[PDB]
Amino acid sequence: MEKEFEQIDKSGSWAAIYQDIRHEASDFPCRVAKLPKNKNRNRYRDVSPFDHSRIKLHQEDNDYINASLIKMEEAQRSYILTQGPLPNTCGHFWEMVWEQKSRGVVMLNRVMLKCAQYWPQKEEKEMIFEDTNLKLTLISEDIKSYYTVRQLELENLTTQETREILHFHYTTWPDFGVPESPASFLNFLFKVRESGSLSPEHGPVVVHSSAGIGRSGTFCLADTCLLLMDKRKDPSSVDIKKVLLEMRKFRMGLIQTADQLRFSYLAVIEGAKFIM
Repeated sequence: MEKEFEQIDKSGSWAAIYQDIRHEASDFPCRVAKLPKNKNRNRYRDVSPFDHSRIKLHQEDNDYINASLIKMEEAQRSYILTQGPLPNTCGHFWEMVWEQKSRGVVMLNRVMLKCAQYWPQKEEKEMIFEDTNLKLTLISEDIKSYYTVRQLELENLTTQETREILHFHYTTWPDFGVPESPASFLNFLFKVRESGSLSPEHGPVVVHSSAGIGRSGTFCLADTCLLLMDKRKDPSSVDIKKVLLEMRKFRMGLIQTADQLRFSYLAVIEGAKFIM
């Protein structure tokens, strides 16, 4: 399957292959995302959850967040892909994490102005979201060369229940851009895996980036292809293009560039050297 990459790379036809996928992509209504009232709940006019797959906040007021549940049946893995929270939607965001029983949050964009800072910078400075009634405290953070992992405590003030959330932040990935190498990213991925944040025991991990489509789509596409190869009887059968289009049924626009598409291949290619 490496060869297929070799065929596109040598052809230098990557832009075309990305366009094929785009044409072949799903389309579904986005009636709620487009509601006049939800206008400021979306970071981008051009990026919206399909109505069928959108996550619903369970609190009475309004049930809308710009998030999509991606369900991959064969791989038995689920992802929530969402836009980087707006200053108004932080409360909503944390509510979705509580309600969906998520143990992990994967962030693939730098704060630089792509996304609000929705988590506590200091332990001493915990956050309260009065709209959704959630208190968030930063327990601990470990900073590394390529990424940061933080341990947070999200407490539902209503129920006085507590949950430990692990925050995984890839800090070296530029917007609309690709990391210099797949291994740094793959290492990031296994760290996320190792933590169990992707276990079926827990709710679907929340993955986000600025738009919640390109960087995030790469992370999810990569993990799934690699999962499939492990699970499957013949690993050679796994087709990235097939996998990407299945995900795009759940959320529009996953993987935004030809450059991202090439990277997913490289990452998946390098990733399965490891698994194998």
